[PDB]
Amino acid sequence: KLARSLRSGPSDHDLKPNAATRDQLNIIVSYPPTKQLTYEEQDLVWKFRYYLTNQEKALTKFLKCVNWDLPQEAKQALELLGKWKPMDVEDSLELLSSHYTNPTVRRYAVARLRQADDEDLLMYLLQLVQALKYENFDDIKNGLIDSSQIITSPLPEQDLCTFLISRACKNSTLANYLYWYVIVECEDQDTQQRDPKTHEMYLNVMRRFSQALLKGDKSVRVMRSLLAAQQTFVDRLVHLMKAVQRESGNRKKKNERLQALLGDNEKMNLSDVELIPLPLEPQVKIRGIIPETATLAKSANMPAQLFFKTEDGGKYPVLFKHGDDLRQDQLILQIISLMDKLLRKENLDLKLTPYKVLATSTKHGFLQWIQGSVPVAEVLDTEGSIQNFFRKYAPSENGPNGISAEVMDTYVKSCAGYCVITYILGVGDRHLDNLLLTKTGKLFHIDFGYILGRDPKPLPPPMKLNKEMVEGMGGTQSEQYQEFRKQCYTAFLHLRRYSNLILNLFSLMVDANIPDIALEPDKTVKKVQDKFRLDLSDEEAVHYMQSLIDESVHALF
Ligand SMILES: C[C@H](CN1CCOCC1)Oc1ccc2c(c1)Cc1cccc(-c3cc(=O)cc(N4CCOCC4)o3)c1S2
Repeated sequence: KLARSLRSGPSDHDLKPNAATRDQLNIIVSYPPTKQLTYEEQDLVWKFRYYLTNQEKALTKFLKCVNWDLPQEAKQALELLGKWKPMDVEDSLELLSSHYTNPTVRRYAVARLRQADDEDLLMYLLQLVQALKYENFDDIKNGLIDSSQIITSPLPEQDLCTFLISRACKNSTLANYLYWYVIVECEDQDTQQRDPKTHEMYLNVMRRFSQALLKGDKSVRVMRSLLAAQQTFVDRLVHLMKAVQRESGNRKKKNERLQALLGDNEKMNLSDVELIPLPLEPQVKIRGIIPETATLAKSANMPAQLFFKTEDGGKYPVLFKHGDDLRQDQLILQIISLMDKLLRKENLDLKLTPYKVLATSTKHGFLQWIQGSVPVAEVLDTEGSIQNFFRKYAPSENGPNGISAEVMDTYVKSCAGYCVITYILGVGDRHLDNLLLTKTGKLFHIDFGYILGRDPKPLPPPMKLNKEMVEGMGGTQSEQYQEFRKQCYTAFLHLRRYSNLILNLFSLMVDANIPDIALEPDKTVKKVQDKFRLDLSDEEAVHYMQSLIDESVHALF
């Protein structure tokens, strides 16, 4: 009941803990970021605050122990904040969560992020746009309406908002994602209905972003008109989808309405435009859609498969979905993209396919089409087995089961990567139509409708493996199966080392209207944390991951 600062003031700047207390502190400081500290642990961290200033990891624990309402305590806390060994860029993300409200703490977080490369920011931007919900809305407003018409209707100590707009003005890729991430937050009907002040803050972000662009030099002013061109392109694509959906008849009559409307550029302006960034991948500039190859994909939703002509004379296939919230897929593909990058940083390239996903609204968006990919179901239906498929398309005399050594190496690696990633992310509703293969050996998952332990069945296997994948490698007695097990436990150990970053990213998503998070927001981070088995040592994690694989594979046969 007596304030921590009253039970220990600045007089004991010289406290050093004994051997036992150091071991207790090292355990508290190593906790996952959203594990609740007991009052006793918070007292212990407060007590040895001056000692803990030498541990950058300890600062996030320390700031959660402060009574920010007690002026003298906040004063002492902010003095220590200044003295603290500066935390890592990755680790600052935690201070932009809902659990920190102190403006000096939130400004210190942004000052740490400022040290990051644009490559890193892009990897965290989906979550930094969520983090705006925890900023000071009044300060956002003081920086200075249909959100989709802001960018198209030009008039004739940083906080998070100021920082994101400043970095976006210098980097066209960052600008592109910032634009589309904020548009989707503005179009969110639940935010509009349940949280009008939050909707208003996101409108204010977009109006500030527009004004910063209109104030910039020639290059920066052109960025605005390129965002405007993408916005009006997507608006036309949506108009076109509504027309094709409003057509009575069958896939063939619908496909002719699609090709006809794409074919009329004076009407729709979709087949022949000045180079615009592809919203899905803005590094790729597009000349327009090829009308005569456009068709509806064979599914219930009937997304348009569209081929974009690129500035370098390539074709970039996408799906455009209308009447579908892509945000859950967008988050999972962004996290797989991050996991893939962390594995490559540690020199493990597991030949993953983090294909691009962008919501252009809560109701429509793009997915990258991986050209030459086929569902495993189709590989089975046509060639009987994965090994038959690989023998037909990548044969090798002196190679495993007569298959190219490079293709089998790619297959083993990608099977391992996806078995560990789909296990960590608790991906459900796995079957041979949402498992895809390429002729280069790449296996990958699509359609992330069930995540974080959800499944159509109540007790799904924790490891998402099937008989056909293992027979693909040449069964349980092959060198390839051994190499698969080794790559699984290696990948698991590497991702555990980034558990602080991955759990902080999910922490920043608990207020996003992503269905499988919205179900149980307060339980979301813990469901990811448990999969890392952070109660186990590295050696025990290896044995645990081998049990999971052995038990899953034993049951399959
Ligand atoms: C059997 C065909 C043969 N091809 C067709 C195209 O011309 C060349 C011959 O091949 C496929 C390949 C993949 C898929 C389908 C069919 C069905 C399908 C139908 C509707 C939607 C999806 C779907 C949903 C999704 O969420 C993410 C993704 N992909 C992302 C990764 O790249 C592949 C597509 O696809 C998919 S998945």
